[PDB]
Amino acid sequence: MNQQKSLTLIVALTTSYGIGRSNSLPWKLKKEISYFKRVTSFVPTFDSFESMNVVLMGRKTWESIPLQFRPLKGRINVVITRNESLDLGNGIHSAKSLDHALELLYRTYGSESSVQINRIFVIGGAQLYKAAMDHPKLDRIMATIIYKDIHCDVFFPLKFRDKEWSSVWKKEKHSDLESWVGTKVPHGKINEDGFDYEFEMWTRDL
Ligand SMILES: NC(=O)c1ccc[n+]([C@@H]2O[C@H](COP(=O)([O-])OP(=O)(O)OC[C@H]3O[C@@H](n4cnc5c(N)ncnc54)[C@H](OP(=O)(O)O)[C@@H]3O)[C@@H](O)[C@H]2O)c1
Ligand SMILES: Nc1nc(=O)c2nc(CNc3ccc(C(=O)N[C@@H](CCC(=O)O)C(=O)O)cc3)cnc2[nH]1
Repeated sequence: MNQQKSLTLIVALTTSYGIGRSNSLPWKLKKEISYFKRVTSFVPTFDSFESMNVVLMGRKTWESIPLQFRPLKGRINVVITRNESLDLGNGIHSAKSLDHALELLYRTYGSESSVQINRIFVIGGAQLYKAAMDHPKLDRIMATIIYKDIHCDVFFPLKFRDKEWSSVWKKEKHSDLESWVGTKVPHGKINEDGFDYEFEMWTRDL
């Protein structure tokens, strides 16, 4: 009703959990951002017909997206904003919280809609990530680990890859990362512009 479906978080972070610098992400990875795009927009061939995915983001991340690239295409965009100062858009929603956002979609994309909702992704930032991390429906984290201690001023709020969260969060086999993303993806380290990174999938039991 409020939330029927599971939520998925997607992030690119350093080994120190740094995610941004100056209202921007501190690196330029074309193949990396390409991955974000195919994950956040992939719906099965048959479900391909009606279905669109949803990306939920906090106000600042909204602003941090290149003007040329937003709203993020082929996805339903929703910005979480308490203030709701300006909630502009030609078909893009606003919502007071994560729960409010879930209910607006269920309401907007019910049976009286052509286009049905497939998967829901939280794309950040840190404040929205903190809220998702405490949501009873978030069970999966699509993370990109960047093996470089790049200077950041914003951090991922929970050390899910640390020993203290190891009985809760588990890293999945690559084979099931590829099955969930539905495309094959590069295994192990990837080098692009001097940075080494890797794709991972973590899951927790609800
Ligand atoms: N590396 C990555 O994968 C990645 C992914 C996303 C973001 N980032 C980076 O992280 C930074 C953006 O992060 P951020 O923490 O500063 O901001 P954020 O979460 O993007 O936006 C903060 C705004 O979002 C709203 N908000 C967030 N959670 C909310 C909740 N539970 N209830 C109500 N409103 C909520 C509030 O909006 P109002 O002020 O409108 O009320 C708050 O001011 C940028 O540097 C961005 O590049 C990196
Ligand atoms: N894995 C991952 N990498 C990221 O860079 C990332 N970034 C955010 C937040 N910031 C951003 C910034 C820009 C665009 C963006 O323009 N994406 C375009 C592709 C743009 C391009 O081809 O250069 C899109 O269409 O998704 C998305 C999210 C959230 N989760 C992430 N997750």
